[PDB]
Amino acid sequence: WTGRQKARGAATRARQKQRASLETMDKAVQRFRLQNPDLDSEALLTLPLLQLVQKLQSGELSPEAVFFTYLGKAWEVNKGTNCVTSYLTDCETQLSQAPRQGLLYGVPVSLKECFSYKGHDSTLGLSLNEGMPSESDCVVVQVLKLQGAVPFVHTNVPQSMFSYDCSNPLFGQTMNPWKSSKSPGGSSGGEGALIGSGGSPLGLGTDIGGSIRFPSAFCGICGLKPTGNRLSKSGLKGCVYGQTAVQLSLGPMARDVESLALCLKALLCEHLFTLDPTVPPLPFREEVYRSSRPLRVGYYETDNYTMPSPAMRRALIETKQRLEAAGHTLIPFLPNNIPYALEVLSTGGLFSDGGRSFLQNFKGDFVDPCLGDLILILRLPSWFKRLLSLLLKPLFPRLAAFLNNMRPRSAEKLWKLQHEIEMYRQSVIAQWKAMNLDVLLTPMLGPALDLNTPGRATGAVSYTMLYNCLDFPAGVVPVTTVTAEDDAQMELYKGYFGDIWDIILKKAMKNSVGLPVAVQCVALPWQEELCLRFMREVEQLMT
Amino acid sequence: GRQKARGAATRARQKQRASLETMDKAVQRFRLQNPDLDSEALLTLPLLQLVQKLQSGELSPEAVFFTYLGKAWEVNKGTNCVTSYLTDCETQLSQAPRQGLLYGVPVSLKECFSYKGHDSTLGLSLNEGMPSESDCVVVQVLKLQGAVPFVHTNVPQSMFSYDCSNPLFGQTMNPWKSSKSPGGSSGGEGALIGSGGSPLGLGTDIGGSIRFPSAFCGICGLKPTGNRLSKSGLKGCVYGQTAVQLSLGPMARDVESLALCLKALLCEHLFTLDPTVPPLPFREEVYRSSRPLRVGYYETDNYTMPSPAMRRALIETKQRLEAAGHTLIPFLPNNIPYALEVLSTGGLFSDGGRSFLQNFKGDFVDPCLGDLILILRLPSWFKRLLSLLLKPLFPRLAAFLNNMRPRSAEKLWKLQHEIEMYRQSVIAQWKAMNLDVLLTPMLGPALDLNTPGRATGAVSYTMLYNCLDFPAGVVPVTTVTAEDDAQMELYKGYFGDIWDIILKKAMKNSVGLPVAVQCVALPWQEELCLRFMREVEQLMT
Ligand SMILES: *C(=O)N1CCC(Cc2cccc(Oc3ccc(C(F)(F)F)cn3)c2)CC1
Ligand SMILES: *C(=O)N1CCC(Cc2cccc(Oc3ccc(C(F)(F)F)cn3)c2)CC1
Ligand SMILES: [Cl-]
Ligand code: NA
Ligand code: NA
Ligand code: NA
Repeated sequence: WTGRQKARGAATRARQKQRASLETMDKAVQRFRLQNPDLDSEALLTLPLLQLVQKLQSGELSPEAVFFTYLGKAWEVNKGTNCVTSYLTDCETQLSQAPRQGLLYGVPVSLKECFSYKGHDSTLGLSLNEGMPSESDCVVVQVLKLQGAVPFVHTNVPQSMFSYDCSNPLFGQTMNPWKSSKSPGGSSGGEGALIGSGGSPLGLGTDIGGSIRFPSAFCGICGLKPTGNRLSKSGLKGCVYGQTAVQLSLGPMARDVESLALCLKALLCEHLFTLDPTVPPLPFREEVYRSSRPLRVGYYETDNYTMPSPAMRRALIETKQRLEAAGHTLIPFLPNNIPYALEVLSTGGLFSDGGRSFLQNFKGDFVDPCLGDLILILRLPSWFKRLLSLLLKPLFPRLAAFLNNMRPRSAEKLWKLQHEIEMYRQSVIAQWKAMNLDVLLTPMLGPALDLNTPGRATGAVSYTMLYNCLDFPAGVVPVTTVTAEDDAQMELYKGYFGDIWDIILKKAMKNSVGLPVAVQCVALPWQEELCLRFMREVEQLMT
Repeated sequence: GRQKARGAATRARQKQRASLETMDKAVQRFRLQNPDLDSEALLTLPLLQLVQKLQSGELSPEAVFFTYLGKAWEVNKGTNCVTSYLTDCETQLSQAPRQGLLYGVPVSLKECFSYKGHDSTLGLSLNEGMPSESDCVVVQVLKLQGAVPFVHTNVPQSMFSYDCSNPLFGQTMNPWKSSKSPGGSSGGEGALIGSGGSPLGLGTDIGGSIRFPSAFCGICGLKPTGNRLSKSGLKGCVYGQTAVQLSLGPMARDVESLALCLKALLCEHLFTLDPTVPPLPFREEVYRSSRPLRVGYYETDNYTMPSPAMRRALIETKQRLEAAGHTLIPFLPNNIPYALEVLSTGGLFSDGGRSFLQNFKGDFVDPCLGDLILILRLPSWFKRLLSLLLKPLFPRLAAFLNNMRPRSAEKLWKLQHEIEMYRQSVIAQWKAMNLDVLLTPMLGPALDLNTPGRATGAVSYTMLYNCLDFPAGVVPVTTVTAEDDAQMELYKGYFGDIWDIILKKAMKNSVGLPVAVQCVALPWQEELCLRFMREVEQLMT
């Protein structure tokens, strides 16, 4: 498996598809703009989604108008960002079908590429998934459609969706719309760049280690990673199936938190619960989302794993003080044994099989630089990860731990690990209740890392991963931008470890003046309405 | 060395003896102060009327409690279903929140439901002298909901037989016939509730362990969707096996009681105490619906040949449902063999049984387990070899052996994904045929008293829905007539291997014993399921 002819073929074919898609969308927007030269696009594109939806519903704006305008903006912003991989087949026929009663009637929505769509590849940037169009829409696509929405594009993801950058050898590299040298985050990076530049009012990403939250934060939009099984993962393309220790979660990304709520409200209905009975039929509880009661807000300023950027620290402290000023009680709170949850529970849950199932997707394929040495490392034999870990342990403990916990195990040892994760979850919940929290405020990784560094700043996944591991709903909302003061203070940054993960992060978070910085909001499992209520408060008080 | 096991067996027996003495003394002290109390009238009150009268004040908690305690102690003489009397349930009696939906209701608990200060031995020696530090979550909510958990009921050793004997507390018997099994692993509950000793109990079910005892002892029980209720604080012997979900649920004399129990358990108390449970309240309107149902049905799973009594019970409830204006659709989940032999066995024994076998180190192995322990203990290469030797001759046994071997995490992921897809397969099937609900045979009548551990194939009617993680309930609908029992002679199974041979024999001499039918709905559809169970109940009772 060292021949690349197939991979090269797939790369050419994918590029011609994306070039063709982009042409197609160009022709359509020109045809439209000719017929509608008086349309005020800028007014329409800057409409918050709630107001867009109401005008759609009132009939004040036709779907054609909002669609081809957004399509227009998507094509335009894509020139600078390369976030659109495909234009979704007969979304224009869907445009004129969109159920008029649908809660998202006439709303264009962007999809991360793994959200399978009839007649389209979900390549994941992998060559073996090229030329394999899905035979039907995934469940959440079906409901979006049923609920009046118009999925219109597939947005780029990093190869295999297992980097928090966003390049792949098929469609290339997606860029942060705020600064071309920066990453848009990932794996939902296409979404981040698109929505964060005004090209889509609402998109859907996925998140198993922070992949909704990284791009949302890096690109200065909001996003929510619900409880794993709050929404249906049916029809989603991934590259490892049956790993249940760390739940893959999917969720909404959007310009305001109201949009996230609307999207959940829309998705959580009889259509979804019918199409996928394995999802618990938990309707969106608006009264909880709309509550304006005080909150007991747990907070931490650092997780003692990934030292926060000065920007993050300030962002956290500032939203803390504003929340306090708004009459909420802020309690110092840090989930126990984060190192354990990250180094053994998370890494071991994600790589229970040494990474072998994951590695299968790369046979014959190029490995994108933004994955870093991940593939090289997973490919190392079990005994050598062991040996290396023990040699590294006295010197570089985080790396030792990482190597040591990504080895193959028996089903017997997997059961043991899942049980530790199960109890770990219950340990943090006890902590939570003992402290009587409603909700939890935390740092979000930020600002945007430089453009090939996420795959080498491996430790920085800590702020988000922890809640994948706990399967707590966690969302992210921008609250500030990097001041020069914050940027200069990066020179005084030396992480908690001084290993190359810290060194690469240190470098990667420099030259970031003006970029958005976010804060993370966490609630207990099944409490996405509560979580959004908190996010809405944060958003309000910082915006 | 078995001296520890013998010690534990002595100590447990002392504790059970002492518990029983304690309960006797209390009932006597009560009866003296209440000689005029009509016990019989009280004991035969259905649970809904019991609760009303508790709530109205017409019956005091003391009255219903000590009466039921009395009946429990009495029926336990003939059945050996009570393991322990629960610490200051009497102090709990006088605390019971007056508002609680189960105010003053005595509740029996399978021994694995942890209770402060009590062993949850599971019949295992290593779990003796290990009192739980606190009540498990569903116990906490029962209590918060006004209920009064009063006893721990026996389970088979390790809870992995559908009989009910263990070397600590011995063997529990079917209250209808002492030579028959009460079912298991929730066999204590079956015996106790099925003889009148408890109005409402809780069991668990990973392979049919709520539904076996319920059906064998002629009561009703529900195994909801795995994560509909909190498993927090439950004692088991394998942790972190997530392929086949452990489910817990209610057992009781009528289906209304199962609904009341869910309604009571599914509330802010539970969702707070265990946020990992989806906060899905009990939807009454769905339970109470009296609209027609499209009812999928099958008479046989082509795996375990039904007893004549099962077939009759199934066909009769079918015809009654049709007469009641429900449409009955022939429907059999695809690839049951697959689901049982590879998915279920592999999910339950992903590790070759090694985690599970850890619990027996040093301990006696109860006969009602059969050769399970001996078999799991076989090396992986030999399970393989024996499998391909047996394959041409006894294919079920081959399949069983072949699928209970250790695997990599890698292969576990694969299996898990095959379970996910199989689940989706049966759901699409179900939806294709537009079913509201599914009617199924349930194993019955009760097997002879050491045969469940050797009739391993008969787990098929229940196991299937543990694998699918569908809510599945069982309701008693008839009793074995002399006709049924005689036709048992002409019974040969679908295979004629020793599992059919043992089952044929085990199900003989069963005249008058209750036979049940199984009601299944889609995931999270407990209240629909119950709605169907109520219909069945209604039309056969
Ligand atoms: C989106 O959800 N994702 C998933 C997470 C990847 C980033 C990533 C790559 C490789 C391994 C892991 O898991 C991991 C990394 C570090 C640690 C540490 F904290 F160091 F212990 C634990 N687990 C994540 C981006 C795309
Ligand atoms: C209560 O829930 N339980 C769990 C199940 C046991 C019975 C039992 C013992 C040993 C193995 C299995 O699993 C099994 C057996 C047979 C088959 C077959 F049908 F043959 F494919 C599949 N799985 C169950 C009782 C108490
Ligand atoms: Cl769930
Ligand atoms: Na460390
Ligand atoms: Na380690
Ligand atoms: Na077979």
